[PDB]
Amino acid sequence: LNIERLTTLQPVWDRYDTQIHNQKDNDNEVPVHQVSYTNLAEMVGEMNKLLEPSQVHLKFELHDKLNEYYVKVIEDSTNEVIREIPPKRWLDFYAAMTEFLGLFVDEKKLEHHHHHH
Repeated sequence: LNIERLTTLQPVWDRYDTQIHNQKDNDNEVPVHQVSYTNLAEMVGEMNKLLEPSQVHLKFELHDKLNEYYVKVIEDSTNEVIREIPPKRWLDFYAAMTEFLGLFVDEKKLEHHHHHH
């Protein structure tokens, strides 16, 4: 597909809110990792460089609070946080949007190899 004309994350929210709200007990080779502070930057890094060549200019911010450190999604067009994802749900969001974005991007140039299978 073509991501250069992609502006929306509706299909992502569709999936994400289906998942988060209807949580299951099943393994489908879903990325399961202990989300350490280093792990945030890892997924956030590749996440940004996937959306930059599109209209979906989301600016992901890492902000720590009390015991947690979550990634808040700031929409560049409005300069406000439209979505806040805690680290313990970031893995699902990561997959949710990766399936979506990887349908647009050339599933060869992605070279984002998280070796845990």
